[PDB]
Amino acid sequence: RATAIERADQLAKSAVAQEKALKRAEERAQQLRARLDAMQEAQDQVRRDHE
Amino acid sequence: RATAIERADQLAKSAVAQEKALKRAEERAQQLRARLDAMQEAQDQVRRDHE
Repeated sequence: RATAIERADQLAKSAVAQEKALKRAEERAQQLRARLDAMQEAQDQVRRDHE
Repeated sequence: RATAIERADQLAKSAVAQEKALKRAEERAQQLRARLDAMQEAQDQVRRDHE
């Protein structure tokens, strides 16, 4: 019993770390999405300007 | 000990999926900035040209 409970506890905390890291990469993705946005608006607007 | 074995099993299965989640968004992270790297060049040839 002692063995099993110890293994479970360490695995659970390791999980907590796992999903925090997943969150963090997710904000990475979203902020990069936003920058991609900002460019794409800028360059279509400059197409209208030149035209 | 049974539920100690039993409960440990799922968290392992939950974890392995939790490590799987690392790859794809980070894989998306590899593929996110290439499109940045793709999109940045897009204006470059244009504005040297349309000038």
